Amino acid sequence: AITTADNGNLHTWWHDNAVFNTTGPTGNDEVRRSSFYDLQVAQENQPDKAYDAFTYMSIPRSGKDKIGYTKEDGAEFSSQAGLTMSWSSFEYAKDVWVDVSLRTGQTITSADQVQIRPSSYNFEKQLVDADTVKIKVPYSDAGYRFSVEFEPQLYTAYNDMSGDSGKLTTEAEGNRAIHTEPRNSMMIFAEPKLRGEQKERLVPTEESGSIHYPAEGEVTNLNAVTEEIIYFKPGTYSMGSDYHAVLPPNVKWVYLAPGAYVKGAFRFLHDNQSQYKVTGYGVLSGEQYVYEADTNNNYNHLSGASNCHSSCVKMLQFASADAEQKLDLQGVTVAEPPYHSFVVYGNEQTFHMNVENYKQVGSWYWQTDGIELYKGSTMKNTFFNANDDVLKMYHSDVTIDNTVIWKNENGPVIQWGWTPRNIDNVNVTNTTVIHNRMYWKDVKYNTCILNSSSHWEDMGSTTKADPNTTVKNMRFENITVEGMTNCAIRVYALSDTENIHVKNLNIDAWNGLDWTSQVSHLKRYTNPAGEKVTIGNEIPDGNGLALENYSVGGEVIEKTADNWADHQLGRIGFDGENWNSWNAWRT
Repeated sequence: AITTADNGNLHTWWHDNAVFNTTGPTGNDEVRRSSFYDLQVAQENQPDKAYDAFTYMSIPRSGKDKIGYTKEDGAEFSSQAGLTMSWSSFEYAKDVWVDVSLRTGQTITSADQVQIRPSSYNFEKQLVDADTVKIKVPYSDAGYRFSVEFEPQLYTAYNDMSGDSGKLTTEAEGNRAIHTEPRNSMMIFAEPKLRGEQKERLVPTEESGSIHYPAEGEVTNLNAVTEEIIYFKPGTYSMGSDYHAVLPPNVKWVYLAPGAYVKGAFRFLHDNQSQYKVTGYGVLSGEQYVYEADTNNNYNHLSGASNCHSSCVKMLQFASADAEQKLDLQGVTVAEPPYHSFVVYGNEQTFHMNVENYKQVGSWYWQTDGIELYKGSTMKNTFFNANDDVLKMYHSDVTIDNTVIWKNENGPVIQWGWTPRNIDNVNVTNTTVIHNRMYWKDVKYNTCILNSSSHWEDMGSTTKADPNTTVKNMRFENITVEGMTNCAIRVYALSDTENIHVKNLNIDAWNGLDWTSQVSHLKRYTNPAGEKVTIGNEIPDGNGLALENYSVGGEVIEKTADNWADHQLGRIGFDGENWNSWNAWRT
């Protein structure tokens, strides 16, 4: 018998319309339940009172065939290898014991056969029996988002080395290891219970404004709501494959309660509010939308153009007026996006975001970009699964802390390239890339942990830079990369570039590709007239690219230690002309 919690210290929930389905799209009124894991939670001093918490599951393309296209969409390997991503959310206010049970019939011999990533979370684990581990999750006001990895679920992705770039395969023989991870992943989002002033800010009441409460089922009428707040109670809601909510000017807040599951997407078309909010510990899933679902094409797949950068369905979209505005984006899990997760158009300097306890899961397709934080924004305590640029660092005065990342195949983790940019004062701390499948045999411009990709208009051109733009004063401190990866950093500088600091980029291992495919780059591009951008002087001015405590396999890479070059452990193949614009040293 399912028993959920709803007390002051613990909140869990269920979906009575849950279904097991590993093969195809669920019904409009159904929620996909994990076939592979069951989870229960108890307050640590009440270990006998364990409550069920639902475990959701996303599968590549929702198991759909490609409708309206045959080209690659980026979900080929994940679909063919049978990858899935399960996740369970709950609210807690006090240390808990979480029981995680594997449903497959596979067994484990010890709690050591269940690994937690981030590995820095040295949670106490106890083996209850041969399919169940108990994990002690301490309370933090940030909560914890982490992966639970049963050894029998691990597989290794290999690059078959075919053609120019290779292709991923689960076949080992004669191929190159790329990364080892659970085939059926299991994320736990242990989120802080909201009280006091935080609850008042993040959970609407009837005192917050007029509220529209959608009924469970089809929700295709949201464009004409007249209330200020749309509040989704626990339950399941469906926008369909051919509609997303384009919200009227009165709506300032969308709230997804814990236990709400909304299939759909939201666009705040109007720019008239001083404060926008999208909050709550519910789920917003794009599972019903086709890859590159184009609003110019009746929501069918993109037809008759090069891109749909501004017309394909986004999970969340806002408009920024010249006036100063704020958005609180909190709590929600964005699942199975058909395109980019998040965008703001308008005045990109006057839309200040406060993002926290936000998650993106099931990012199987290419172009499932993570978040772009606009000028003067902060983000903390998040989880991103993405199959494109994960952290789009395109704006000044941006601060990020405590990001757990499950990277897929395509794009880098951190991106600041693609166009010349003017950026100052960026700080990104405590990033853990727990997995990645970055695999390319050829030396691509848009990959590695950190990246300034070449220009989107022509990635092979070296004349697309602008020396009259400057990217400067960006600090990345603590980037923990677990398992194998492909490369550390590739900067194709499209702007003058100054005082970039990467501290404690710690990589467990390189993958099985040739070392030439693992190279890190630092190159100065020109404008069409031939004027080169400049990289600041690092030796001795400290105004170039600083790699402080960059390590591989625990060994710090040092310019003075003979372990830095392209054929050495550090894999650094920076242009010789830029020698005095970088340093690698041990503190």
